[PDB]
Amino acid sequence: MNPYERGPNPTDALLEARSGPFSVSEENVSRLSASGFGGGTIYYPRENNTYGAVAISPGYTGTEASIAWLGERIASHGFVVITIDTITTLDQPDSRAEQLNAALNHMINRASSTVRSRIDSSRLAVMGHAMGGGGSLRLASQRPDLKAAIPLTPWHLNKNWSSVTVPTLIIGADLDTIAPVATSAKPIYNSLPSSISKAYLELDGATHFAPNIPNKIIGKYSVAWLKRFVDNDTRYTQFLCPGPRDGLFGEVEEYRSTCPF
Repeated sequence: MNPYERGPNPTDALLEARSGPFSVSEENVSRLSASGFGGGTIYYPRENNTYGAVAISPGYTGTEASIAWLGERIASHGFVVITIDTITTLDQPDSRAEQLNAALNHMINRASSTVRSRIDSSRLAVMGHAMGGGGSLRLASQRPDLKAAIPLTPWHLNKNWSSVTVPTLIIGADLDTIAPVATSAKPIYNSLPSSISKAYLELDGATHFAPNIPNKIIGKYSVAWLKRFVDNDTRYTQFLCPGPRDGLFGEVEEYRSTCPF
């Protein structure tokens, strides 16, 4: 009934594991094979199907290494993910939004036949850490044809993103001092239209750099979000709605959404 559904029926354990159910391979993208971004790496399911595609930017001073685990982990759940370097490491969010776009177009039009044939180019999503997350918001603002956006501990000069209609999961870190949620993640989140699918997830005991190491909360709810909105996969709705618990036994500091989806 839903032709975009991929992989087995999800469970907490399956979404929390270090790798998802899809066996993945890599395609190196060097700086000078890449037009409009700094190169990177494509992770793609070996299983010959079509999948949605994700571009992931790092933040200020950061490299591909800072986000690599997340691209691989997400690809292992049924997506073609590019994890990029930026033209320079000090690039600002709007240029990073352009690079996420250049990275999406590389995967669709420029990569090998192996990668291009595995992409449903109509079902695309962007993610970014920090300034990379502001990049995600800007491109989402400019490309309402995108299916999902996941800004991680995001920063942008502008926090008013009421122009975004792309389903957005804002992830914050409670101990973040580089992009405090008081001044960034939360103002950003509340700006997004109450009429779109959106969620706000704040990690507990998390610094700005929590997204830069394997984190099973980030991995779980990123995959759940991309599944629901890139694949329209309603098997994943129950993970987002009502969504993660706070408190002593729960897995998060705070969670808000526009559930039900």
